[PDB]
Amino acid sequence: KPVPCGWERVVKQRLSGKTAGKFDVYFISPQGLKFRSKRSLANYLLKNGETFLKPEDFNFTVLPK
DNA sequence: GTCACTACCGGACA
DNA sequence: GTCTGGTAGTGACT
Repeated sequence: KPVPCGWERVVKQRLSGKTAGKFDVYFISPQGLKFRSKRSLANYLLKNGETFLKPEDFNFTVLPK
């Protein structure tokens, strides 16, 4: 839940230059897409935030041999 | 206006 | 992938 299923969140802290100490946070989607901002992720979620399930996504069988 | 702070995004790197 | 700086937006205010 806190990080949506299959997504990854990265937090990093800058160590040098004028912005030393500032944090950067970005997310990686289940497909490997990297979002460095809430704006860009929000825009993407408009059309691509839905996930769907089919019966074929669930394997009810045990293989032989 | 300044100031402090947040947020987005491009680009340098070899 | 790693790493940040420039720009812009918000809002309180001696």
